[PDB]
Amino acid sequence: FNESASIPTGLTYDDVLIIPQHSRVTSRKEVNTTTRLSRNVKLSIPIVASNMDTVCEQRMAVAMAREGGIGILHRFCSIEEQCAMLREVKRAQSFLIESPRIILPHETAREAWEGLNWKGRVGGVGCLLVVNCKNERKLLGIITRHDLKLADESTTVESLMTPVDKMVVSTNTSISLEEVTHLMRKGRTANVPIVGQNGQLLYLVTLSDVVKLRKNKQASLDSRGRLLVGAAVGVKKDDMNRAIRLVEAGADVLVVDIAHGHSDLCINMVKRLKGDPRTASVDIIAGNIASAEAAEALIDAGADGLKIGVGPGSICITRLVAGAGVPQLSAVLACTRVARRRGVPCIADGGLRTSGDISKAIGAGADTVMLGNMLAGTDEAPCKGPVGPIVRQLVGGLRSGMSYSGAKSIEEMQRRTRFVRMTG
Amino acid sequence: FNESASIPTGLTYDDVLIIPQHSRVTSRKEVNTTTRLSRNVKLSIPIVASNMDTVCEQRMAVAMAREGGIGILHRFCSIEEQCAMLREVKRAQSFLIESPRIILPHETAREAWEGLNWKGRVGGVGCLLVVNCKNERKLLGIITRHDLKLADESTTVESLMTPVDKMVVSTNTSISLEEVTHLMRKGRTANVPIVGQNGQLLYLVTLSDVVKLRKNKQASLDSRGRLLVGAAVGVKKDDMNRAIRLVEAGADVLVVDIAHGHSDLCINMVKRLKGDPRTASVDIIAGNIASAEAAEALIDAGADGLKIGVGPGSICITRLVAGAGVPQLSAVLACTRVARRRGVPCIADGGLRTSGDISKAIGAGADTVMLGNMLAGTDEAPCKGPVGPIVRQLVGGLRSGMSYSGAKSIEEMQRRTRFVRMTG
Amino acid sequence: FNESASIPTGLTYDDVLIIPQHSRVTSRKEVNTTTRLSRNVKLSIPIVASNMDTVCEQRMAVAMAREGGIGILHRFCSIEEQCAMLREVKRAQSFLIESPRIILPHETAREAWEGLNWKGRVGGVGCLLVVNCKNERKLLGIITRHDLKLADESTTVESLMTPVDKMVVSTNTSISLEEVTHLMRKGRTANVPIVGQNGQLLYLVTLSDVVKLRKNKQASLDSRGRLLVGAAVGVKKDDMNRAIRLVEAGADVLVVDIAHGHSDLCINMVKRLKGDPRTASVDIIAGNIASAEAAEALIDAGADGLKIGVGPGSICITRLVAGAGVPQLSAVLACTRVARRRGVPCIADGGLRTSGDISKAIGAGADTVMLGNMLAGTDEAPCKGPVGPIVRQLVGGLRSGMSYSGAKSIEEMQRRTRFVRMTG
Amino acid sequence: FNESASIPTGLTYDDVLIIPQHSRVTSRKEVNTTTRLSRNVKLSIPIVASNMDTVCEQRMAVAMAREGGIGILHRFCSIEEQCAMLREVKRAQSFLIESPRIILPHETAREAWEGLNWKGRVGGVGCLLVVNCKNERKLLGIITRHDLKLADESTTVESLMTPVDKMVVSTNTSISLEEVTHLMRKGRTANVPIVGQNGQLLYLVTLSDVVKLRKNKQASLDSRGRLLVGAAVGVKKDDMNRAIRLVEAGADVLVVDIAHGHSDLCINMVKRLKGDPRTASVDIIAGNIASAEAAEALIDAGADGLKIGVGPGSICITRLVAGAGVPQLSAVLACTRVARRRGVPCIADGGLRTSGDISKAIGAGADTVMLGNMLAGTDEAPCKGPVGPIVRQLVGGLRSGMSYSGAKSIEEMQRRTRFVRMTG
Repeated sequence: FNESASIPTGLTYDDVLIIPQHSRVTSRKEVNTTTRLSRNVKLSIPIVASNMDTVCEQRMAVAMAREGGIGILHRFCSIEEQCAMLREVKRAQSFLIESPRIILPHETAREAWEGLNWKGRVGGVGCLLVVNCKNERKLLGIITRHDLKLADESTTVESLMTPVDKMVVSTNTSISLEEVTHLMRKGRTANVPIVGQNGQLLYLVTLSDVVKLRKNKQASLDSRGRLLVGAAVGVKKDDMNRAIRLVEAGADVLVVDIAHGHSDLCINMVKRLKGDPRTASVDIIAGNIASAEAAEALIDAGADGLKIGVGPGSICITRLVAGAGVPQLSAVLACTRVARRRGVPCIADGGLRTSGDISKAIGAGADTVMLGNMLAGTDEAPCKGPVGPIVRQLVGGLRSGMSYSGAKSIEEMQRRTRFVRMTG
Repeated sequence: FNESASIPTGLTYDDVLIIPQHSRVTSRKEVNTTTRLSRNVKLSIPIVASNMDTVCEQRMAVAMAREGGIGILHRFCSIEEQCAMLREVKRAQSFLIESPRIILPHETAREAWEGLNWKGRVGGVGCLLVVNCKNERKLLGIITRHDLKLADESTTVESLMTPVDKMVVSTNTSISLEEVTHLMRKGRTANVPIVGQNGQLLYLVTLSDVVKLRKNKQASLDSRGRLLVGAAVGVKKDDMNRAIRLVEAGADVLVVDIAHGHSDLCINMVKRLKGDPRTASVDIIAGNIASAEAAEALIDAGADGLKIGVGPGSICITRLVAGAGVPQLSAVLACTRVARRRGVPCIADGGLRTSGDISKAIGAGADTVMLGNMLAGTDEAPCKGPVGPIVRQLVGGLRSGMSYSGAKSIEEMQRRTRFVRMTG
Repeated sequence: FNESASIPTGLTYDDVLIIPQHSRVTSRKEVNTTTRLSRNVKLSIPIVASNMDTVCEQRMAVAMAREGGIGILHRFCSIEEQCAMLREVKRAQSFLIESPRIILPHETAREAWEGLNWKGRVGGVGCLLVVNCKNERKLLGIITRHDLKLADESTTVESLMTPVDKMVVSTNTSISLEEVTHLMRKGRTANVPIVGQNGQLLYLVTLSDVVKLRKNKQASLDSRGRLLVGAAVGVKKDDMNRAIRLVEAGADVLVVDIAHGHSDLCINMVKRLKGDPRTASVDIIAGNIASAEAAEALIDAGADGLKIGVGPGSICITRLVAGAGVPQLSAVLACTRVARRRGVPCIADGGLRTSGDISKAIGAGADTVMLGNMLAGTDEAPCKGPVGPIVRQLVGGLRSGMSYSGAKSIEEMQRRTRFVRMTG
Repeated sequence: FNESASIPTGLTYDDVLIIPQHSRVTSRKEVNTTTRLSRNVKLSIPIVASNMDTVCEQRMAVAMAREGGIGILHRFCSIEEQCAMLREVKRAQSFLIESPRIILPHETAREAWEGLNWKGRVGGVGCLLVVNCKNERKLLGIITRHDLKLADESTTVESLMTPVDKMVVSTNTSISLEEVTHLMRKGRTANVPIVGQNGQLLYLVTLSDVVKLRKNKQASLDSRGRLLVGAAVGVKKDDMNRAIRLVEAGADVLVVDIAHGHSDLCINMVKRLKGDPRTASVDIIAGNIASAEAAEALIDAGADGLKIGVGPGSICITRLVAGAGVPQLSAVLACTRVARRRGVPCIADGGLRTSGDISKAIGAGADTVMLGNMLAGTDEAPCKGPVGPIVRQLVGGLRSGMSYSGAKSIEEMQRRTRFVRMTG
């Protein structure tokens, strides 16, 4: 029986509890949860919506970013479809709206309503800019839902619009948030177009965006004020074309995601994505892995972040079909030991059932957790309600776990936490 | 065994089916469902929300009226509370808003937000009129949520408001719906105050109301454009004071509602309510009753409508505690026979589980049905969702039942329907 | 199929509802529920606890009487046992206590406690009278629990008792309730012994009894102030001896109770009980029966009350084993028609599941209902709680049913009620 | 309560049993079940598969016909789709195959396999005829699956086919079943093409069809040897175009099927279908109806068969939503009384749960039953197994019911059956 006695033992979240430490924390608000998703992407909260076709599409990715997390768009769809979700997420908010929706003065109120309910943004857009033609885009005026509420379906846009000479316009393509705020206050307006030397429409700044930029300072934003979003790719020859079109559609990170990340296909994919200027301009996250040697390999291939989890859940296809997997706490412990020394953030992916588990994942070295089941069947997933409050409570649980380790930040949580193992 | 053989048999909804008749109906939209609630109150759809503390308070009464039905506010609360719900329902929409919410120019943006979220209307109000003082109410300007979105909590209302000289005002206290519509179109504004000879604020007309008055032509409205609502009273000495305060708060009908309406207390209450000018200005509905002689008595007492149903449900307190009741179809058949001859509408109250039952209730002579259980636990009741779509489907079922009797109107449904009795 | 078509149909309680009548009742308290149990026994409420070994022994019989009803002691026990329960019920309260518990001055505090917890009364007795000897019973003093609370188990009763010269005594063997009340008020005492010309103890009047006689004016009392109780006998040769010992133990009525009362054994038993002076001094109730001819026979045999019900419940031994029975409403209708004309009260026995059923039983002509299941498993039955509140709610239901028939009394309920028959 | 007492009572199948009659039947096989579907369509067994999108498409319609019944193709699909199912059913078997599948000699074995698995027939076709070109169709040879079993995907059809000079051919376009049988026996062949004066392919006769025509003499066949099938239409303007395309695709009857057949829309549709030569060449069946007057109306409109059943099932949309319907036994009794006198067959549609119910339907006057639920979830419906054995047992039950009425035929079953009504 010696061969059996020498098999090591792996621990999942349910095997351990965080041991209560000395805590100097004197206020719940002193606990900071900002963290890294990959070498070059910070997040206010360490929550990632899983790239599952039951969890993360446009609406989920928008909500996560607004909470200060991020979502990874899944790849079980056509390249065109996956880029379309991406474009919509990027369209959700901005500072300078590139290519704002326009309409022509001799179109009807019916066509205006259709323009305002554009499918390029969930919920449509708040106004249409009336310009002379699609070629030149000389700004003549503006039309909102308010301008249509008493019109007959056939009335001209020109009859109804606010003319440009009664609008507040700017030619400052570098206008600051304080500047356009002042413009909106002085002019009592809610839309400021940016036009060029000859009155041609270049951008739109909306009061709706200015308000978001002043309030939810937690949102995950790219440099243009748009919501952060990531997207997954496979490793097949065609996934490279998918990656390129995703980066061009606006992806902020790429996630190489196959069930068995400690494979030559996965490493070579990482090398490929990093070695092409069309894709090396965003961080490359790779997985899934469960061992230190795997973590070594992917890091050495160039990965900017690792996704941890092979057969993490107690009943999952990987365990029942192939018989493979690693209990997730051991896997997070083994992988982050290697990755910490290399400065590579780790996503703990799978097997998390409660906010208490998130605290253990971080305590065991992860920088973010990825959530599938806990977020499926929320409103924004493709019954549980809206995902925002679930996420906020999860972060609340984590903060509470952090205080039990006496940690005021994610690094401290990783350095300070001590586990104790249960049985029955 | 002869004494048992001579007991008559009563039928409930589940004993019968509507027999399919010859139908000339060539379109679902040819079926008209307008009906009478009482001698002087018409309704577009024959649905009444029951005066139960689990069903009908402000939100339910508002929704029913908007669907074209009505709700009866229950009396299991203080007179002040019941009038407060009434006032709020009346505040939900109007044509001329009497006593519109005001604010003073040296108040703060924080006080403006509080004014805009007034508890006198569910959802607050859409604007505040800035006037010189509460005494004189000289109109200086207007302030909306839009005007506050970039203000600091301590900024003056005067700094933020649209001044009156930039507003559209009217002195026409008799302005028509077409008139103020034109004012709103020409001026691109969404609020038109009505002021007096010296600029004192008298009324407010809002674009929000004008739009409702043009669209949902089905709503149950009093002469001022407000939503129709009724309220219940008991028969005790104090219920007369309740009735008077309810009429003065705006009730459109009073419902005398006790479990045993064929009683001297109930008749005398009806005589009392009709014999006092403070209450005889609205229709008096009375119940509950289940026999022809009872219907006779209440009509003779002066009732403008009868509410039918004593022990209507298969398992209800009345049957289990007292052992009394009448199967509801027989009760509707007996009572409406008497009432039809007298021109007195009948509410079939209780025992309705499906839209099919509503069709039988009407088929058996009722002019309206009252719904408790089917409407409890909707959003607007104090999980099923919003009540609007449930009501719309119920009316859909009724229209379908009407077509099976080949009826294009409620009268025809009552005159044409024939029943067949089931068993096992 | 003609032979089947001619079988008559019988109705149980669940086939009918009381039809709501015109009610002049202007207050719940105007409804009087007093009724007759037998020709010579009135009751404040028409509730009888069934003579079942799971329902009615001493504690149940006491509670029913205190509520204003009565219990029938069951006969499934030895004559000695059944008389013992009877004696205890009679011992529960009185005006003049015959043979009050005594003790001798040289007995110990331990023996006093044992005397005070006499098993002849549930709860023991409130005091012991200290007399000179069992033969003469010359009153020397009184001892209560209060007098023992600081005594050692071996202290003499004489050391602890209140001596007679400090007591309030009376020689008035005909003392009235107002008289002894005055004695108790002037003397601040709670026990007044009645002694004879030579100081020999004859009776005891206790403040506890005086208080009951002033408060619960609803209790069912015999002429001596004791609780009313009845007892059941069979029809075998030995049941005559049981009847005689029961009457002598204090029974106020005898109930001849066999499953098939329309039998020669039952009639002859009634003739026997009525024809013997040892038993003809209390009313003779007989049953069980379900037909008019049976009611005729027993009345003609001399019965002072009939107990109605043969196979009354839907699942009972009589129906499943023998296949016999009558639906209980028909049985009550048939039997009381005969009995009303003869002035013989009827107990509706069995098949009652709710207070609504009690109202139907009375409505169908019964003068009392007998309850088994509804009272079993109450505290006073040999989990539901105490029987008092269950009984009070049952009477409440009946009063409510009475108001639906517009009846202010039991006779009116019987004369006025009208039924309607249900189906599905 | 008089108005309730006068409502008539309707019976469903579960209210009655067939009364056993004197039976002279001396063998199960003496019971003949042939019947009429409509004035001009006979069936060997009275079973019709309901025109429900869960029951009857191509496979169901084929199986029913082979059992000797018929299926009605449902209309919840596009005209093109409904005709496509029709064409396939007609393609299932034939005597002379019109337009048999061909192939050209220089096509490949791969293209032959694709031809043999044509989607125009469930299961494909048994051979391809090799002809010179699509224009002329000069027969050069024949190719079957057997001819391909050792070929490489690129081998020429010409290399593999049996050449025409080794085939058995006929020029007899009127060849009888005995004639072509003899040809197949003498020539040991399984396919006999019919060619014209110049060797052009006109028809194909297959051994597979000859065998079916000799064995299952019960099948429902049109004059060409194809399986009988019917199709449903609505009453909207476009259903006339659907009817015309269905007749042209080969429909043997049309079924006008709306929930409320006693309507002007339905009558006018019947008049329309009968008054157009494009549709008056097949029988017009109409429904659904439940009254004698309705039966009168449709017959008078010209209907060749009535479909009986409005709200036939205990829990169906019609009863729960509209509250309408007729217990199905009464409805069959009322309608067939009228229709018998006019020679118009009746389909009892709905509410049948067991083969015993089928016997009652026939006993009550129906000529056929329509089955939905009992046939859904069989293999041939779009788990219960194959529909053939279920149908055969149903017919077995009916034959047994027929023997209990002592009937040797459907007419006798209708004339002889007597019902008895149950209760609990």
